Amino acid sequence: SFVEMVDNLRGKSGQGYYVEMTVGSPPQTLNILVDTGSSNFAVGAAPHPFLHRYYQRQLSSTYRDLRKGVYVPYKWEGELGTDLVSIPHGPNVTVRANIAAITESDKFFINGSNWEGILGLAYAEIARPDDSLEPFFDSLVKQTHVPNLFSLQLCGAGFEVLASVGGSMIIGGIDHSLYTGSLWYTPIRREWYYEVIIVRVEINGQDLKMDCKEYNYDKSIVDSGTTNLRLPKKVFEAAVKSIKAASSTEKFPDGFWLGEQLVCWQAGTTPWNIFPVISLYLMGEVTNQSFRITILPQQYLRPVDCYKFAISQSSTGTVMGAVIMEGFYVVFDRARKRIGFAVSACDEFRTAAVEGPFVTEDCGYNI
Ligand SMILES: COc1ccc([C@]2(c3cccc(-c4cccnc4)c3)N=C(N)N(C)C2=O)cc1C
Repeated sequence: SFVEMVDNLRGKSGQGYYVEMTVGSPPQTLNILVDTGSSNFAVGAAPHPFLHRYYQRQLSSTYRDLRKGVYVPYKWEGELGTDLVSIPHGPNVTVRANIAAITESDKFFINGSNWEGILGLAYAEIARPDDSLEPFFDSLVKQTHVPNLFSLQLCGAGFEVLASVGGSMIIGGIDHSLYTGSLWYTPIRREWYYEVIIVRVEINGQDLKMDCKEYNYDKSIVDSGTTNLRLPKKVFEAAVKSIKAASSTEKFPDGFWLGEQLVCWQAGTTPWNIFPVISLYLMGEVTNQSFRITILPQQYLRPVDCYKFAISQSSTGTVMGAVIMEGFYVVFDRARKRIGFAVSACDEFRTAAVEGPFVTEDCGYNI
């Protein structure tokens, strides 16, 4: 049942959400980043200064060598093999999955994140070294009776060390206790990343009035493995302009808007009401319909009372990252090629919202 998967996610603000997994026999316990923005099960498999433990293939009786390497510059590299994998607070199953045993890496692992690997939940098209390497979830679905869908409730922190965050990854279904109101769905435009289409953007109800192709230039994706809302240059600039104006009563250093520095108010004085809400309208399942997800400053200002601006520029399209997902229960409905959003169960004047339908075309940035 899904209840045993509730709160199966932990993390530190800004360092991703991880789920406990085991690999090999006997089970080796590891914390693994839940990442909808990639498609490899890649796990630290050799000593590293940021790793307090790692996957030891030699300790595993069930390890099988694929005698093939993988090199991922962007870096990390490893050796492909398969082994038995389980998620202790997930489905009660064990699957033989591809594992990229990371033997060397540079600026991949995060100091103090408390995770030792990544669970790439996106599609084979973007698996490394190529689409022949079946992703974990594909293996899980093919080998078990787990429904071809998962959902994420990322809860963030809320009110010396980075704030601890929590959440739930529900594998194989939708846990109604994790959300309120209606689930609205936007199509997965193509199965590689979880690519979606944004058709309109508003800041405090004010339309940015851009050609919608701009919102999806050159793609828009939903990525738990990204902290911020990342926006294409033109959209980021229009958004920041609008947010600045909305919060004009209080002026901040441009270093804050650039996501560099933190703004501080002493405990409990943060003027949330000065910052605007942001509404992303996503293409509906029905051609000329859309719906909006509305996020509060409590989502896009992330605690480090000090905060960093969690909206940042992208040259690879829109990325609806953790701070966006944190307002919502997000359903990755792979079976029906669609992604659902609803208000998550996790101030007194505003609330994150999911609302539709709203009236409209050709917003996709073809490829
Ligand atoms: C197959 O190779 C992969 C796999 C995953 C990733 C990353 C990744 C890698 C390491 C750490 C994080 C990370 C850091 C902080 C917060 N939250 C995720 C993300 N996951 C995504 N979504 N992103 C955009 C990435 O950079 C990168 C590469 C190159």
